[PDB]
Amino acid sequence: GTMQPSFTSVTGKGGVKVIDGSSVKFGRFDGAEPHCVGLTDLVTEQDGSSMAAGFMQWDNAFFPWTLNYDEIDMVLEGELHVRHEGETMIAKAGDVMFIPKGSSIEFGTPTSVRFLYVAWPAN
Amino acid sequence: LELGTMQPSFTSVTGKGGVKVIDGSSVKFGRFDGAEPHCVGLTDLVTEQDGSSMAAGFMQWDNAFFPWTLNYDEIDMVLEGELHVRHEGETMIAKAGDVMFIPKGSSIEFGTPTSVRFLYVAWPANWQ
Repeated sequence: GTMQPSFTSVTGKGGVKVIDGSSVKFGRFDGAEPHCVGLTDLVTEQDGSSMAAGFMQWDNAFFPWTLNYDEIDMVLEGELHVRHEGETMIAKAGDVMFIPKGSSIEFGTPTSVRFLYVAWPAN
Repeated sequence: LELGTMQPSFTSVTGKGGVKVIDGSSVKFGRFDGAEPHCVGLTDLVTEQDGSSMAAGFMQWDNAFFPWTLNYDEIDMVLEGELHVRHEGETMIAKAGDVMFIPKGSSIEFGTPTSVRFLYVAWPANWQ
């Protein structure tokens, strides 16, 4: 159906932002079409952050991507499979993954996944 | 153990191309010296030595508040319990599943009234 990215948040007087993770609604990530892959950007350069952060969430899909920036991923639910130079790396719920700038990869999950990504630069 | 040995440790796998995966269940915490006299757990997992522009790791502790000044931007992902950050007098609470952004330069109080386990991701990676 309709997938508009949204989230509720609180920002303190000095700029500390807290995002309510339960409130996150996913937009479709166009770069993964024909698959329906969820992505919502939560922290951006508009917050004064050097790093971009957001959530991704999808079921049963793999898609190619080239990262022009470093990325750290934190798996909240399910499992994230990442394919790079032939090898598949798997991060299950509670695991942390680092993907280096310039990596041409396959992002995917054969089951389902929810994760936080943190990228540098924000641009 | 809070009055015992706290050696930071973690298991990981790294692919031929530099993609690294850390087994979160294997993380054992060191004491964060910057939180003393409180016993606060911290283990760095991703560092400039991995070729990373960002530093990342886990922190975990029970019932304790301590002061800290950040010379880096920090994104925090609360995995268990609750994180309370006080900045400019105001307390911000991030529960399990929530994300927090703390701007570079901020002098804060880090704490939890109960317990907390969370991931931090910091830029620059070489802030210390």
